[PDB]
Amino acid sequence: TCPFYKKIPGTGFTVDAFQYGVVEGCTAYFLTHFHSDHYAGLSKHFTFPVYCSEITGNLLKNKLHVQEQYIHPLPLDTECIVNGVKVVLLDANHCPGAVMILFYLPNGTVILHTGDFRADPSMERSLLADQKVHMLYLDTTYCSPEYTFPSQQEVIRFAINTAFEAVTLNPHALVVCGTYSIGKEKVFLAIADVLGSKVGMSQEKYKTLQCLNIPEINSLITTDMCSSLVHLLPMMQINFKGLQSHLKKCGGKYNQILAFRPTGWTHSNKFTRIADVIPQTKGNISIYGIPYSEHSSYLEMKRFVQWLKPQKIIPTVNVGTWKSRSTMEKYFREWKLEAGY
Ligand code: NI
Repeated sequence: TCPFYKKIPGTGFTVDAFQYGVVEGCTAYFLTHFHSDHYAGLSKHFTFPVYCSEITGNLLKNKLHVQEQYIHPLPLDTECIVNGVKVVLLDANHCPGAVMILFYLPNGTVILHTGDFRADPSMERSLLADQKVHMLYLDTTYCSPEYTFPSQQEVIRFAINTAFEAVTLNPHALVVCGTYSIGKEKVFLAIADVLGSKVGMSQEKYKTLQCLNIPEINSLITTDMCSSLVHLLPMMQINFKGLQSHLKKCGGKYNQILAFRPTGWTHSNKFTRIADVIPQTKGNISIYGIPYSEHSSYLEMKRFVQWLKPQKIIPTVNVGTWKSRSTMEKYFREWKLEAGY
């Protein structure tokens, strides 16, 4: 049964709730972004409206094969009427096509649902700057002060450096980047840019990338592995036995891999900086973990919430245990007492 934190009061609307069957009263099923936890359930056999971004809609039509009529894409940053409820979609700074949704209820309540987001100061000069938000449905993935991690630009720096170093030192080395969903495309696009290359990938990943409205994408990516020296592989496969396997396939064309595992937080964020990173090493394969996050750090989240001064906060992540719920409420209370709202 659909949880209350996936329903919007005073509407027939639900958010990311595609895995329960029909939800009684639901005129509309919103989908914030194309990640399997949020979309779990959709297929070609949906015949209710889905409202989402254009990019999420391309993925619905081409990867899940939903029929064009039931995908209502909406532009971003545009006031839109949806069953005589005003809504706006705003960029979530998550993966491609990820949005937050502003709901303007008839009764005068305003609700923001963040979907998955990496909070940023550029959001403080968006359409949110214009009016009061009473209820916040909040991505609480890293709501604890241990969760720090670097900026995405800092990390793309490290990467462009490691890669360009090694390739210039050994011109027969391959760069590999791990992936398992959309997100984090900047890692591989940035490295390939510095190496004078396209990125090579499976047919299925090529298909996924061609749905994202990336400008100039035909010049950036290829399914011809042979012709490329930045390759993408499944994240499952980014290990020694699996990278050995792959290093064979390339047919004596490279004598060293240098891999990157963009990950979220790990416990080695607590004791090691990004400039002082190392990889595991079993022979000529060298696997880097680099903490490129598409969720808010604790500080980033804190700042956004203290700016917004919502009257009420509804967590959407880590809500499955009483201990996590309780810990989260305590931080929300501190933030409110500090900030005077
Ligand atoms: Ni996500």
